[PDB]
Amino acid sequence: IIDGAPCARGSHPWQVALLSGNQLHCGGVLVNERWVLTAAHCKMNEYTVHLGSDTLGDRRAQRIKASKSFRHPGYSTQTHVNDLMLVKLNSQARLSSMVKKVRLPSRCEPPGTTCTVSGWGTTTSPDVTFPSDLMCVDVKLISPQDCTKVYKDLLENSMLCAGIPDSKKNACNGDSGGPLVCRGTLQGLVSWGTFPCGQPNDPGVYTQVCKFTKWINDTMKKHR
Ligand SMILES: COc1ccc(Cl)cc1C[C@@H]1CN/C(=N\N(C)C)CN(CC(=O)Nc2cccc(C(=O)O)c2)C1=O
Ligand SMILES: [Cl-]
Repeated sequence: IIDGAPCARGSHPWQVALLSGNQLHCGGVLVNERWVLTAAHCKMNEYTVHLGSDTLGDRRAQRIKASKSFRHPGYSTQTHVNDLMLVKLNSQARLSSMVKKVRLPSRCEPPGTTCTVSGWGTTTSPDVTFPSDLMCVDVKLISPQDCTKVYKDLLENSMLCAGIPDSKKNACNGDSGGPLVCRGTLQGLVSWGTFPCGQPNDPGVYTQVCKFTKWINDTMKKHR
């Protein structure tokens, strides 16, 4: 997260990180006691999942292994269309004050909407700086018509764009797969943008979650 600030404590209880060892690989969100949603480009053979603390490495955090994960079948490695994946926890998260399910959307929030994206990703770019503390930053949804001016053929109608005009405020390496939430609901998963991070007027791009709820529900149901 570039040009952001520490998340207020205990207010991102649905945020997780996917770790490789004790090293951050991706962000993600808790859908339920069994499942984490995150980006497809985070796929690994095995994951260690951190839940229930704004601070990485916290004594109080839960660490659960996840040995199985399920990418959206329409995911493209070449173009990153359909960049989402469900991650099955090897055991059920203990829900608590610091561990809640995210509110999945029932609606696509429109352009102009104010959102918060959260993550333990680099706070600088290209020179990297990693925070223990979960960082948050507010951006507005940006219309396909506006975002296509910048990115053209790269965009799908299931990708959602967000930023602030003339603003470095954005996500970055480590934030991948993590929550963009707007008006209480999960509206995006951090997918891609430009390098280095935080170039003014290059919006961050997100998997638009409101277009994949059927898949998310069917897949959890199918893999009960
Ligand atoms: C330049 O990066 C941007 C730009 C805009 C957004 Cl919204 C988000 C990012 C973060 C990227 C997103 N996408 C990426 N690949 N795409 C093309 C599928 C790369 N990525 C994964 C990544 O770099 N993870 C990572 C994890 C841990 C350590 C490091 C490291 O560089 O040290 C990197 C993103 O997170
Ligand atoms: Cl898969």
